[PDB]
Amino acid sequence: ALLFTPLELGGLRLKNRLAMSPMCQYSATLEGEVTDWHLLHYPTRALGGVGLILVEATAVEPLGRISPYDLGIWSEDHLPGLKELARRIREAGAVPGIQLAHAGRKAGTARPWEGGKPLGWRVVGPSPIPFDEGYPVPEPLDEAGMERILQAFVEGARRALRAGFQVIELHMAHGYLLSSFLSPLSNQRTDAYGGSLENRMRFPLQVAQAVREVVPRELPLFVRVSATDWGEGGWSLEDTLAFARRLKELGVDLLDCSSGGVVLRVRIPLAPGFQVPFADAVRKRVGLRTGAVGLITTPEQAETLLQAGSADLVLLGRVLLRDPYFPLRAAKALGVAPEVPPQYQRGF
Amino acid sequence: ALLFTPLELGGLRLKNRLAMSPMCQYSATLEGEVTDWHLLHYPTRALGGVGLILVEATAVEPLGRISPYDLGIWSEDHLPGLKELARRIREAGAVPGIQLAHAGRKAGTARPWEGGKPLGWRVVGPSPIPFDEGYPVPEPLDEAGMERILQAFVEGARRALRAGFQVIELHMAHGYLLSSFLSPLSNQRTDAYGGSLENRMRFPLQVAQAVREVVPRELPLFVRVSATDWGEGGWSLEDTLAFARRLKELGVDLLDCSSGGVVLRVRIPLAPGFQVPFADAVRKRVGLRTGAVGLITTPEQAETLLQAGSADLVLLGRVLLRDPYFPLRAAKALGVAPEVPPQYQRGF
Ligand SMILES: Cc1cc2nc3c(=O)[nH]c(=O)nc-3n(C[C@H](O)[C@H](O)[C@H](O)COP(=O)(O)O)c2cc1C
Ligand SMILES: Cc1cc2nc3c(=O)[nH]c(=O)nc-3n(C[C@H](O)[C@H](O)[C@H](O)COP(=O)(O)O)c2cc1C
Ligand SMILES: O=Cc1ccc(O)cc1
Ligand SMILES: O=Cc1ccc(O)cc1
Repeated sequence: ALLFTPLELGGLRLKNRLAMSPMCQYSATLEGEVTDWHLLHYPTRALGGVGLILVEATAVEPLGRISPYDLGIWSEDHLPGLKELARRIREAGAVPGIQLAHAGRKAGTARPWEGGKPLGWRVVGPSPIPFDEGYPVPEPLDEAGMERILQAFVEGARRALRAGFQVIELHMAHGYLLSSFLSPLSNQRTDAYGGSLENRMRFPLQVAQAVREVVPRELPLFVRVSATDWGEGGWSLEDTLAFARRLKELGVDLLDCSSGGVVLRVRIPLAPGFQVPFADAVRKRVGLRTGAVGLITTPEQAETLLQAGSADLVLLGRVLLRDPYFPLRAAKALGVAPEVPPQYQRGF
Repeated sequence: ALLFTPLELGGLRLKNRLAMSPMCQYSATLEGEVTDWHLLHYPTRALGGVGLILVEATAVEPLGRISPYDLGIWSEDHLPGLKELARRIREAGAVPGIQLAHAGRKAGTARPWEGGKPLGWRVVGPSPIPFDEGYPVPEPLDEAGMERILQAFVEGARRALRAGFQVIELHMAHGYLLSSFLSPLSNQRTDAYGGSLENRMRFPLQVAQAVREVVPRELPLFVRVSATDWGEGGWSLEDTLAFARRLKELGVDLLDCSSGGVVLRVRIPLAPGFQVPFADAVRKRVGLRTGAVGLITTPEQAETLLQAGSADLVLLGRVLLRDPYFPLRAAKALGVAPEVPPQYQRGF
């Protein structure tokens, strides 16, 4: 089974092709600290059998947070907690990765279960266009503000490596900051950072290159993207192919192919594996390795898309929230001897 | 659905009828201390939705351990650990229970995944018959040793309450000490503690009375029994009914109905629900509350044995090792809304 054949990326080898997708837990302290919630939540899935865990979106500056309880990585005082987190993940069998994030014009909303309303922070973005009815109007970054954010990703990456994380993902998807620079739905700038495809890719590619610089080649660098925003006149799969080419030229290791999030009022044809065609096109047409994500819930489904050459890595989100030992069941269903803790062998 | 209706036990409410059955982890320190393993293993199932967790067999004296790495409760220094386990379990949503134990003539074996061989301890028993070939001949207890063992159970019961457990279960099943006193297969005593059914019940019922005395009446005392030994001439269902009657008279609140274990070479008719008939017989003929356990893996199975009045409580073992969030899924299966952690809401 390809699902449980090791994968080479950078200079490391994942034990299998299943990854835990980044998933915001809104359970950090107001200072962005790791809490007991993360220390239970993540190593459970590591024991569960994924080769890699990508820790949820972690804000590279305070105003880059989604909620006031996001993980943050903007301070060296985040190190002890992040270190302990990576350590407990590796102890339970998985490679610890982390997604570095900046929430752009969508910064500052309550936790989903606290209503999730905007908190009205002073949020930044490409253009002064609110995300939707009732969001604050983003402040448009100038070149100085972009350099400061770019430097926060760089130090965030340095900090993640020092914490012992081995895979870094840059969040350039879902209408957060770097996503919103790519899409012409959110980015209507008339300077050298909007209009043309190159102008819109500029800042995101600068971040990728600046982070590639401080992440040694043996350590894989992912970039997650919305391969389409699903809007008319929006960012399309073809734009994604152009972007992947540039990323591949910068030495980026894998493109984690998501979609949507840039604006709210589009129709998104949800179905199992609906974003798989995006991982498949990039992979086959650009030669950049891809991660597939979106309604992947079945071992046979994961296997099949790998057998098809659609992706190199299968990322799982919601199924690992409800079924955190999924990957041990998966192995068994694909005729593979699952990696069970000896304490649990009588159960499998 | 009855599976998800509260169960009232004296002063105590279990929010549902699912309980995690006791399952030795063999992952304590040599001194019987709770470790990081228990702190991860147990709260996981608690978040998984179960109303009661019974912590694995916890030896009341060192010689009463199965392995060198069982939990123990023979010392005041066991309390910080035990107290933190219960606390984490409670915090994740379950009532914390604990199984108090003495391995008796099956005491002192290596961890299963290290060959499970006898270790040469001075194990005790009602009579000098070794468990099986390879196994030591136990020392028959005298009146001094029975009284010491009794007081260990009482003080273990007191310590457990101090650590914040609310359900106490006395392990009198599976060929361990109290169970071996019941069965004439292993109890061939010729004093007031062997021979007749009255004599064999004698030490076990002393232990129960004595523990009953120190557990506040608002808190449930459980006893687990092998309802048969599957052995010719052995302890039968009939015997269990007699014993059950006596326990009910004592103020025992529930019989947790297991079977077998007394000797190695017996034919046990394994099947889904195979021990359900014993929980059913005791409940309906004795009027004593029961817990069903044994190859229960399905929500519809769990609901049904309850609808039939077969048991009051459903205990899950192995299915919770490989599927820790079974109870959340069992809810949706039975048309009830899962009690999901809000971090997990979008996954359900
Ligand atoms: C509660 C929740 C939190 C999420 N947090 C993030 C985030 O941290 N970063 C990100 O790129 N995607 C995030 N996502 C998207 C998932 O990582 C995943 O791409 C998406 O849910 C589709 O995959 P799935 O169907 O397996 O869940 C989140 C989704 C959910 C359900
Ligand atoms: C690894 C393991 C450890 C167990 N430890 C105990 C023990 O602590 N005390 C006990 O009474 N039963 C113990 N059991 C038996 C279970 O608690 C349960 O009664 C039995 O496995 C049948 O239930 P199940 O089919 O749901 O697993 C253990 C079983 C296993 C698999
Ligand atoms: O919690 C929802 C969420 C979705 C996508 C993200 O990138 C981050 C958060
Ligand atoms: O480890 C297996 C085990 C089974 C039943 C018990 O009662 C105790 C331990």
